[PDB]
Amino acid sequence: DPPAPLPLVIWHGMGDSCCNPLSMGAIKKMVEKKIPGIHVLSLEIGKTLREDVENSFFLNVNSQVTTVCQILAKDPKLQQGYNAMGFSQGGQFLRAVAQRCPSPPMVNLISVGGQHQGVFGLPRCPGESSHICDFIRKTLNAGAYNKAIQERLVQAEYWHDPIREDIYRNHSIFLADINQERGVNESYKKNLMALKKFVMVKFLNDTIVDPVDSEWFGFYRSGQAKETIPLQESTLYTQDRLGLKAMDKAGQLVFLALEGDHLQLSEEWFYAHIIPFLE
Ligand SMILES: *[C@H]1O[C@H](CO)[C@@H](O[C@@H]2O[C@H](CO)[C@@H](O)[C@H](O)[C@H]2NC(C)=O)[C@H](O)[C@H]1NC(C)=O
Ligand SMILES: *[C@H]1O[C@H](CO)[C@@H](O)[C@H](O)[C@H]1NC(C)=O
Ligand SMILES: *[C@H]1O[C@H](CO)[C@@H](O)[C@H](O)[C@H]1NC(C)=O
Repeated sequence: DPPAPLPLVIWHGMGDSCCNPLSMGAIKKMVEKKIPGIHVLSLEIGKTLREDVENSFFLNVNSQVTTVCQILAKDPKLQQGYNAMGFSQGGQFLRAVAQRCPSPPMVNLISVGGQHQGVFGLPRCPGESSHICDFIRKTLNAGAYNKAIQERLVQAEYWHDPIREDIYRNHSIFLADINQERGVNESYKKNLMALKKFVMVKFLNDTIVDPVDSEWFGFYRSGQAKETIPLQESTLYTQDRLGLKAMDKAGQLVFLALEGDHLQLSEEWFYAHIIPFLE
């Protein structure tokens, strides 16, 4: 029957598209090889690869989501449930879909290098040993939350300032929302717990995502930008505002980690660790 082959929904990262033979096109190919007959839907946000790639930089994420929710709803092969896999920012995005639109029901969710607590630093510009790097990021929180900037810059929508965190909570239009920052969204929690498995992949030697901990839902300790604490030690988990504590107890959260920089993995590893979560 069609059950066994649960469809897979893919969402590419920043700067990439749905159908590039080298990256997303190659993933879709591998999956199909090991799981004969599987329906794979690789999201394309926009009518052209042209606007797909740019919308990943310049299109309101809250809009991208409702739009994706609409696509999934008109695909008949997904009404009995589907699995989902997001690369880089696509991780948080698919997570947003899970909390915002429970129908069709997402089943397992694989986050490949996603930033679930956002970011606070620029790619390969560690603020520990550079006045410039540290300067810049700290001199952006001053604007990243302007309504005009938030509604036009995708990256700004998941920029998370640990220092002046009060402004991040009250002004971020995406991350703050799906992370229950303003107030606990009851459906959000119920919808996230409805997932069966939430796999979080983390690239140990990552130099693009600052902090790397964000890949496992961790982040810098409040008030500063030097040290970081894990998910288990954050209030989001302490008060279980999202249901991650209940999921963790029930074995719904899986944490994988490997060596390499951002989105750097081999076929071997993929076939070994990810394939099992799709079939
Ligand atoms: C590549 O980098 C990663 C992370 O930067 C290394 O993994 C661990 O990183 C932590 C923190 O830097 C160290 O305390 C551990 O000792 C590292 N693991 C081990 C076993 O050494 C990883 O080791 C680095 N290896 C490569 C590919 O250069
Ligand atoms: C954000 O909104 C809250 C609402 O309770 C308000 O108390 C707080 O002062 C605001 N934070 C800032 C500094 O924007
Ligand atoms: C989730 O929380 C409740 C539903 O139980 C509702 O007040 C809130 O608007 C929901 N969030 C959204 C916008 O889906």
